[PDB]
Amino acid sequence: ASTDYWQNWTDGGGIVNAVNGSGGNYSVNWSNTGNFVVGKGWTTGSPFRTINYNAGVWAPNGNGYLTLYGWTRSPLIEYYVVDSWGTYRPTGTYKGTVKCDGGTYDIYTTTRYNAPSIDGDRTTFTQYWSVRQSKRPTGSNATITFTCHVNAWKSHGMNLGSNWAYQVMATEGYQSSGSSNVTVW
Repeated sequence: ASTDYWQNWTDGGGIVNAVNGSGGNYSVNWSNTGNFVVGKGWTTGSPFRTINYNAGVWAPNGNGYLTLYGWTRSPLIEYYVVDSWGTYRPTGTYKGTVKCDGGTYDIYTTTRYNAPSIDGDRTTFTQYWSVRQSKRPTGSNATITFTCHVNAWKSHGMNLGSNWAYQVMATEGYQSSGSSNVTVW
């Protein structure tokens, strides 16, 4: 499918060279950054979406996530389906596991306090995570069946909000350097 949303947010730290490529392709070269999130996807997320991507380059030199990323409002929730990472595997309060698209994912919840949200300014909000137990190999055509994650999250009392915001296949980094090149459809 054609992506219609370009996400390019940085807290201003370091260098984040994000390139909005043709179609669903984007690339990012980053160095000594604060926190940033770059990715392509859809303006309005859906619990029924099947996301396809191929990360031709996944080269983080530190803390970075290759992840499906999105938000819902009412309530405010930042969610993640992490397929690969750099030096740090994100974790939180363990809820259980789910097998989706050939991989096994741990389900976690965490809370952010006085942190920047989608609306701007800062607030306290919950984060939902599905984190692969081992890094998914990159360079191949991968699929993330979001319904598989949404249903598993629901079984653990992790219900998404009623107002859907953007949904993208992103590269997120935190105080690190690296490069990525991803195509989304």
